[PDB]
Amino acid sequence: MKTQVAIIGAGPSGLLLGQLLHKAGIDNVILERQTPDYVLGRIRAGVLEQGMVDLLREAGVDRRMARDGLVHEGVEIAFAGQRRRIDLKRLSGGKTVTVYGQTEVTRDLMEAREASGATTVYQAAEVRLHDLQGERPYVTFERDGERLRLDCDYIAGCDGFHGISSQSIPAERLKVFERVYPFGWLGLLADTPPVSHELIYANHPRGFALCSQRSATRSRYYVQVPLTEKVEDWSDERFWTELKARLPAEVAEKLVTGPSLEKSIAPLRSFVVEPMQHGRLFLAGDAAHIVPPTGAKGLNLAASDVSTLYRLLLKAYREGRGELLERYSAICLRRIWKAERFSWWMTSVLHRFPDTDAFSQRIQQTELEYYLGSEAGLATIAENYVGLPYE
Ligand SMILES: Cc1cc2nc3c(=O)[nH]c(=O)nc-3n(C[C@H](O)[C@H](O)[C@H](O)COP(=O)(O)OP(=O)(O)OC[C@H]3O[C@@H](n4cnc5c(N)ncnc54)[C@H](O)[C@@H]3O)c2cc1C
Repeated sequence: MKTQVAIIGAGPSGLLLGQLLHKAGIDNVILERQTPDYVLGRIRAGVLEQGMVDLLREAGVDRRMARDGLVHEGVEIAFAGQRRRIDLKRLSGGKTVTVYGQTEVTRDLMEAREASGATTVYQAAEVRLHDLQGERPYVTFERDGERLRLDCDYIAGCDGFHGISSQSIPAERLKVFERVYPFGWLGLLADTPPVSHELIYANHPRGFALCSQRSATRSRYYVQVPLTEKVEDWSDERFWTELKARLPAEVAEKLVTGPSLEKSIAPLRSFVVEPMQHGRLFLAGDAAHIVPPTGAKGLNLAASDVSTLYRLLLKAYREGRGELLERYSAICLRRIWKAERFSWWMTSVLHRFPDTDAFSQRIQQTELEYYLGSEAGLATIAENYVGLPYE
């Protein structure tokens, strides 16, 4: 087996990169450890930046999104008995965000790929990368007990947070930046109409709550919980009661509840690795960095990493300008750090932290009061939320 670009992982990063490359005539093979079904079971993201939307259109997979996607022009933040709407369109200069689930985006990409006939190997076990610094790197894996070898020119590590790619860069070459938060998000997906046309982020004394959606008849809700919690200790009944407790009364009373389709706990963390490449290997998406969900940037950062990698591979293959690939990490890290700073800020002003003194509580409240009450303050939230420009 030989291909031009080997891609590890068939989550949205690998699929999006594989689609863009296939359409430009660059052959690629995607290797995925799990089954299509398993990948399709991950709920995750709900909010997309315009840059991700345009990239899906460029990859030719935007029909259903254009049809089913909900374009949002504002978001709301509730705190201390107040509800403040941030007009994203006005304050960002016409930009907006699109609500379309990650499950959907993935489904759409998996379909486009199957129809194009590009190679995809699910259940590829024991993936190992070799000769990363040579001119001929290769990937080895096993399918049906047989160990196959895949020869290629470049390898894109799009295997997420628990992937094998990042582990393949010499530890003495990497710089890891990390921060773990003392809480997670308990999410509940229900077949009910959302309580609001726009999202509502809520800072409440009992802890954070978020009212999101997937469509007009499908909702996604979250509440902040301690890392010590087990999803089995949270019945649907218990979740709805807690959620109602953390929302403004007028919002809590319009809430249509119902049984859950999905329920899980996602712990929060920030994680950056530098550089994002080694020899013929380039990391993308969660494989290289993690942001807490508060700012809705994870999938959106994978999109810009992929857009950057794709464009640099085009130059190398099409224009014989392979030296440009050395700039991969520099370009990506600039956008990554700004998104990390925003996700960190959002997380710190909206959540309840354990062991927090009186001065800090007061400062947290004042941050919200200032930023939501100043025209310049609102613009900083909005321009960051819709997403900063791609380089
Ligand atoms: C609760 C929550 C809410 C979120 N909300 C948002 C949102 O609203 N907006 C937003 O932008 N982001 C959000 N995100 C983040 C977003 O879900 C992720 O950043 C995105 O899933 C990452 O895409 P990826 O392709 O890099 O990785 P993944 O989705 O993790 O896929 C990586 C793939 O690699 C495969 N793999 C793993 N190891 C191997 C191996 N050894 N060999 C082969 N394959 C392997 C995996 O099975 C997986 O299929 C949210 C995340 C969560 C958890």
